Amino acid sequence: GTPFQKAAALVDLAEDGIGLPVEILDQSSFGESARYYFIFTRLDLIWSLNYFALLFLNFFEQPLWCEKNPKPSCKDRDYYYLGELPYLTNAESIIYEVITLAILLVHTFFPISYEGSRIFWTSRLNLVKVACVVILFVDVLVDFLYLLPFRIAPYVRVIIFILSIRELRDTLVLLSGMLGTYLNILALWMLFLLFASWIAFVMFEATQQGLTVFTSYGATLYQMFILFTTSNNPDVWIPAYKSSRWSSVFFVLYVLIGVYFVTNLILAVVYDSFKEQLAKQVSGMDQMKRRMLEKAFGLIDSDKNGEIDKNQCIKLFEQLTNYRTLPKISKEEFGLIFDELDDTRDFKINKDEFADLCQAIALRFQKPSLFEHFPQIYHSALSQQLRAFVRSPNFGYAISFILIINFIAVVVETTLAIEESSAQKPWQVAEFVFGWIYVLEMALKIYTYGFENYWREGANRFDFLVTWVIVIGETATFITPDENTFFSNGAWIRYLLLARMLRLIRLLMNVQRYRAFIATFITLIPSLMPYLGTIFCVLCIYCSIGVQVFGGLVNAGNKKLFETELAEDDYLLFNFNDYPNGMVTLFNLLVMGNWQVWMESYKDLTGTWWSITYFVSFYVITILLLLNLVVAFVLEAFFTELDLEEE
Amino acid sequence: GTPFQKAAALVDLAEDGIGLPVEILDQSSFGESARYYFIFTRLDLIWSLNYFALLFLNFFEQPLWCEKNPKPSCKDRDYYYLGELPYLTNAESIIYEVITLAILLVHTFFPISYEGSRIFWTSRLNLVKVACVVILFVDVLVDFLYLLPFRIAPYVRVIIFILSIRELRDTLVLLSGMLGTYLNILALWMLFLLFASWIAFVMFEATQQGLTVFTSYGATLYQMFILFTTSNNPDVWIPAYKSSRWSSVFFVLYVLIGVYFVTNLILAVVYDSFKEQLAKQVSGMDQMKRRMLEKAFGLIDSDKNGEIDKNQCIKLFEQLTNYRTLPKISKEEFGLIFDELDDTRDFKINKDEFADLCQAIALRFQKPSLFEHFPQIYHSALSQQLRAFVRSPNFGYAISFILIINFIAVVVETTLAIEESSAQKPWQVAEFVFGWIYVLEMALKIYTYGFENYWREGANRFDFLVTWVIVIGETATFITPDENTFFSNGAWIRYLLLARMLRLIRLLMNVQRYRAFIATFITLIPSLMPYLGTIFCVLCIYCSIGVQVFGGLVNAGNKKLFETELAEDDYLLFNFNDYPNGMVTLFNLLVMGNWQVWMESYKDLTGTWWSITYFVSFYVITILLLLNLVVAFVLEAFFTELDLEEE
Ligand SMILES: [Ca+2]
Ligand SMILES: [Ca+2]
Ligand SMILES: [Ca+2]
Ligand SMILES: [Ca+2]
Ligand SMILES: [Ca+2]
Ligand SMILES: [Ca+2]
Repeated sequence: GTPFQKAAALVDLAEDGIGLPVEILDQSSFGESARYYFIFTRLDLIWSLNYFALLFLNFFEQPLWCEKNPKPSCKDRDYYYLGELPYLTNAESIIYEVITLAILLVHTFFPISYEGSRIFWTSRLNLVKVACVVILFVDVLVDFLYLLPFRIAPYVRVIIFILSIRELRDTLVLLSGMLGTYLNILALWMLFLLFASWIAFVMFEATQQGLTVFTSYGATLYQMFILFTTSNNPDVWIPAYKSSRWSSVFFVLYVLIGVYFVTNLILAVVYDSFKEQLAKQVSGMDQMKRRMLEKAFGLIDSDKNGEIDKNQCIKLFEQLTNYRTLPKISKEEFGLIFDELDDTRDFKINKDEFADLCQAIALRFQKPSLFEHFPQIYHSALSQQLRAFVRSPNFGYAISFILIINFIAVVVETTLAIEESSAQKPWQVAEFVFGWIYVLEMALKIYTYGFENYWREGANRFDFLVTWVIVIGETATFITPDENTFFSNGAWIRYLLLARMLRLIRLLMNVQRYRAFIATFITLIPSLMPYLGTIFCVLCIYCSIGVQVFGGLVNAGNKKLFETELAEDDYLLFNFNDYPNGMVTLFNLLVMGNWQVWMESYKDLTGTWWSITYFVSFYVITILLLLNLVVAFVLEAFFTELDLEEE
Repeated sequence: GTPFQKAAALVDLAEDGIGLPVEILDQSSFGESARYYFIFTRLDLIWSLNYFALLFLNFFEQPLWCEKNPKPSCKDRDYYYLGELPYLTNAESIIYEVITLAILLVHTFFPISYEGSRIFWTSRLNLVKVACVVILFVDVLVDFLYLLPFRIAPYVRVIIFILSIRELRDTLVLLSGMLGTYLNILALWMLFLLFASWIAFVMFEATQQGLTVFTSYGATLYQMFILFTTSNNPDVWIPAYKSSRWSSVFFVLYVLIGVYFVTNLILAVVYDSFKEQLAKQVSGMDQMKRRMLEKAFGLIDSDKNGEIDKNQCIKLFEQLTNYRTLPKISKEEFGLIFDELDDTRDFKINKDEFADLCQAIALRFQKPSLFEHFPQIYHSALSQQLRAFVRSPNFGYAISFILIINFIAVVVETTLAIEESSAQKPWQVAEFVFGWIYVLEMALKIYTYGFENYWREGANRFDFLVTWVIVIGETATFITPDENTFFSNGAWIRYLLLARMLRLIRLLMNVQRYRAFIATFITLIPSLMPYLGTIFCVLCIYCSIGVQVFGGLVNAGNKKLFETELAEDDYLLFNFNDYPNGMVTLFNLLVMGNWQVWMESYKDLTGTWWSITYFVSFYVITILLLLNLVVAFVLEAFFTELDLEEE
C-alpha cells in the first residue's frame, strides 16, 4: 500500500463525494481495488450513453392502450391524432431492453469488485440501485413471458436515470428539505382561495353570475382557482359585470391581491427556503472536503515534520494523474501548481496551506508556436506588416466591415425567396466567396497566434467548428451544379440560409453593453442544467401517468370530445395519446397559456372530477415550485452580475 | 425677526422640501409671511379635496363623440354598451368646473403673498402650475363661449393632479432618470424580436404556417411579439405543428428563451436603474436636510458657544409646535425629546448632535387611567379577579373559542341561504348576542387598559371602529322586525354577512407565521402608494386618449364589429366608449389575460395599422416598466423581511 496512491484516492474523494470507500485505503489488497476502479472509470462514457438510452426509450414505446384491441388499429396515425415518431415492435423493444438491461446490470453490480462484500450491501444508494435493477429485470421477464394491470418500467427507468447523476440526486435531497416550508405556504395560499370563494359564493347567491358560474361552493372554488392564474380573467365574471358594473371592484381587488401579493409571496418563500438548503449542503460538502484533504496530508508526511518538500509534493501529482475525474495536469504544470500552492513562500506546503489543492489544480490554464520552425519565412519584412495588421485594432474593424457587407448580401438574398433557382446561383457564388473569406480569416489568425495558443480558449474552439461546418456545406452546393437529391433540395437550401443568419449574430457582440448580457446568459445555462434536468424528469413522470390514465380518449370517433373546449380551440393535436404528444402538451401547461382548456376537456372525457387532481398537482409542483425556482435563479444571476460593474 | 421663528421654519424645511423660501427668513417683514403661510397650511384638507374632485371629473364627463349627433342619441345606454355612471349636464358641468377652477386659482396664486413677487415668478414648479391653470381657464372660457378639434382639459387636469403631490413628482423625476437605460434594454428586446421574426419568416416560407400566419415580415413580427407575451402560445403555431411535429422545437425554444431570459433581464435592469435613482434622490434629500438643520442650529446659537441649553431648546419646541406639517408634541414631550436627543449626556445638544432632530421628534409615542378616579370601585377583590383574568393568557383562548363558535354559527347560517326570512330570526338573534358580547369584550378591554392607553395604538382604533360599525347595523336590523325598505332588503343581509366574515378573519392572526406575512403586506401597502398613483394617472391619460381615438366604434349597429374577436368572446362591455368603460378595459390589458382580443378588434374597427401603437406603447410603458417596478418592490420587501427573521 503506497501512501501516495491513498493520498491520490483521498484527493479524488475530496474533489467530489464520488470515489473509493474510505475504509479500504489502509486495508490489505488495495491495488486490486484501484485497478478495478480505474477500469470502471474508463467506461463512464458508455455508462452515460446507456443511461440516456434507457431514459429515451419512453419516447419510442407503443402506448399501453394500443396493447388492447381498439375498434380501429392504432396504426391509423390520423384517427388518434398521433404522429411522427415510430413505435418499436416486440422484437426491437425486447432486444433494446435486453441490451440496455445487461449494460445497466454490469454497471450496478461492478462496484462490488473494488468495494468488498459487506461495504457494497450496507450503502443505501447501492441498495436502492439494486432494488430498481431487480424491479426492472422482473418487469422485463414478465413482459417476455406474456409475449397485467400496467407497465411499471417507465417510472422505474426514469428513477434509475435520476439517481445515476450526482446533480440530479442532490436536487431531490434539497427539495426534500423544502417540503416542510413549501407545504406551509400552500396552506396560506389555500386559505386565501377558500375564503375568497366563500365571499363570492354568498355575494352572488341569487344573481345572474351565481346561476351560471358560481352554482355551488365547489364550482366557485374551482373557478376562483383558475382566476388566480389570470387565465380566464374577463370571461369568468362577465355575467357579474353585465348585471352590475360595481361587481368588477370585487374581482379587480381579488386579481390584484392574488397576482402581486400572493403569487410573489410564494416565490419569495420558495427561493428563501431553497437558498437555506444550499448553505447546509455546501457547508457539509466543504467540511467533508477539508477533512479528506487533511487526511491525505497526514499520509504523505509520515515524518510529522509539518510540511511537504518539493519532490514529495511532485510525486503526488503523477499518482493522481491516472484518474480521469480530476483536471488534466501537464509535466511542466507540476512546478506551476507547487509555485502557486505556496502561500507562505518557503518552498514548502503547510497543513492548512495544503487544503487549497482542488481549487489550485484547475486554475492555471496558461502556456510556443509551431510556425516558428522556419525563421526565414515567419520573420520577413512583409510578414511583420501582416503581423502588425492582424493584431492592430483595425483588424476587427475590417472584419466588422466584411460582416456588414455579408449582412447586406444575406438580406437581399432572402428577399428573392419566391424566385426560381435560376437567379439563386449568382448569389450562391457571392456567398461561396464569403465562406472562404471567413476561413481565410480564421486561418490567418492561426498563423499569427499559433496553434496551441489558438486552441487554449474554449470560445474560439466553437468558432473553429462553426466556420468549418458552414464552408463545407457552402462549397458542396457549388461543386455540384447539376440536379441532386441532397444539394438542390428545398430543405437543404433553407438550412444553408439559416446558417448564414446565425453567422450574422456575431455583429451583436460588437456592442459591449449588449455583450455583457449575452455572456451572463451563456454562463448561466451550465449552472441551470441540474434544475432544468429535474423539470425534464418530472415531466417524464407526468407524461407516463397521463398516457396511462388519459390514454385514448381523444379520437376521431368520440362524441363527447367535439363538445369540449379542446375541439373548439383546435387543440386536438395536443393530447396524451402518445409520449411525444404528452411531452409537448405538458409544455403548453408549463407556460400557463390557455392551460384550463385541457383541464376542462379531460374532465368531460373521463366523466369524473378526480381527473383535475392531475392538473392541479402539476401546477402546484411544477409551476409554483420548480419553475419559480428557475425564475429566481435567473433574477439572482442578473442581480449579482449587474451590481458588479458599478462596484 | 425672532431667531426661533426662523429656526422653526428651517426645521419645517428640513422635514421635507416643502416650506417657506430660504432667502426670506432674514429678510425684513417676515411675520407677515409666516401668518399667510400658516393660513395657507390650515386649508390643506380643502386643497386636497379640490384636487381629488378635479381629478375625478373625468369619470362624470360626457364623451366627446356624444357631443356630435350620432344616429341614435347616446341616452340609449344599451346601444353603445355604456353603463351605470351619470353624465353631467351643461349647467352642472359648468358650475362644477367654475367651483374647482376658482379653488385651484386661489390655491395656485396664494403663495405669492408669502413669497414676495420675484421669488414666485422665478420658480419652475410655480411657472408650470400657472401655465396649467391658465390653459385650464382658457379651455373653460372657450367651452363656455361655444355653449374645436378636441378638449385638452382632461390631460391638463390630470397633470395638475400629478404635480400637486410631491410623491408623484418624485416618481416622475426618477422615471425620467431611468428612461435612458429603459430605452437601452428596449432596443435589445426589439433586436431579439426582429431576429426571431426574420428567422421564423424565412424558415416557414412556403409551408402551411407561412401561408396563413407568417404571410409577411410585418405580420410575422406582430405575431412573434404577441407570442412573446404568451397570450396565443398554442394558437399561433398550430399550422406548423400540424404539418411537422419537429417545428414545435423552434417555438418551444423561442418561448422559453424569450419569456425567462428576456423578461427577467428587463425586470432586473429596471429594478437596478430605479434603485440607483432612489440612491441619488435620497442622498440629495438627506444632504439638503442636514444643511437646513445646520443652518437652524447656527441661527439658534448667536453666542457661538457651540451647544444649546435646555430652556432655549424648549423655546424652539413651542415655537415649532405651531406648524401642522410637523409631528404633534405635548408639554412633557418637550422634556422627553430633550432627554432623548442628548447623546453625549451633558445636559446640552451639540452641533452635529442636533442634526438628529427630525428623526427624534416622531419616535417617542409613549405615555394614567381615567378609571382611577374612584379607588373604592376599581380596587376590589372581584375587580382584581377580573383584572387578572383579562390580562391572563387564557383571555385570548376564551376569545378564540367564542370566535370559533361564531364561525360555526356563521357557516350554518350561510348554509341556509336559500330558505325564506321566517327561520332567519333565530340566527339573527344569535348574531345579535355575538355582537353584544364582542362589544362587551371591547368595553372590558377599555376598562382594564384605560382610555388613552387603549387609543394609543392604531389597530386598536380600527378594531373599535369596525366593532361599532357592525354592532350598530346588527342592532338596527334587530330593533325593526316589521317590514322595512332598509333592513329587510337582500343587500342589507348580504352586507351583514360580509361584515361578519371579516370578523371571522380575525382568527387568522392566531398563526404567528401567517400573521408576520399579513403584517408585512399591511406595512407594504402605504409605501407602494406613490407608484400605484402614478400607474393610476397613466391609466387615466390612456383612458382619455382611448376615448378620444376609439370613441364610438363599438355599437349595436356596427357591421364589422360582429366579425371581430371582441364580439365572439363576448367582451363587448369592455370598450372605450366611456371613461368608466375604458378604465376597466385598461385593467384587463393590465393583467395581460386575453389582451390581444382588444388589440385585434380595434385594428379592424379603425381600419388602420397605426391603432396598434396605442396598445404596444401601453404594454411597454405600463407592463414592462411600472408593473415590473411594483413586482420588484414586493419581492424586495418580502426578501428583506424574510432574511430579517432568520437573522
Ligand atoms: Ca471523485
Ligand atoms: Ca515531510
Ligand atoms: Ca509553507
Ligand atoms: Ca415642510
Ligand atoms: Ca448656545
Ligand atoms: Ca452635547
